[PDB]
Amino acid sequence: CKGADGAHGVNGCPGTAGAAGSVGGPGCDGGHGGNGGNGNPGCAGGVGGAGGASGGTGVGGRGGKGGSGTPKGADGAPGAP
Repeated sequence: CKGADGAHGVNGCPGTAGAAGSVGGPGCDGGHGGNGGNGNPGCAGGVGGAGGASGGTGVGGRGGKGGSGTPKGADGAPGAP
């Protein structure tokens, strides 16, 4: 079982940030961060959301992928395993 993944960011000018993944409830893995939005031409990409922490399973969430753009968004950092 796993916490909810974060919503992706919106494509736009700029692409917006992906949301952080939710913490894993007791006995659950961390949720994955949302991918960042992609920037329209000339616009920055959104950062990926961070991953959520594990609820004692040793499995944290993945970070989201950054959005493409000028400049691109960074990936989110993973959650605590």
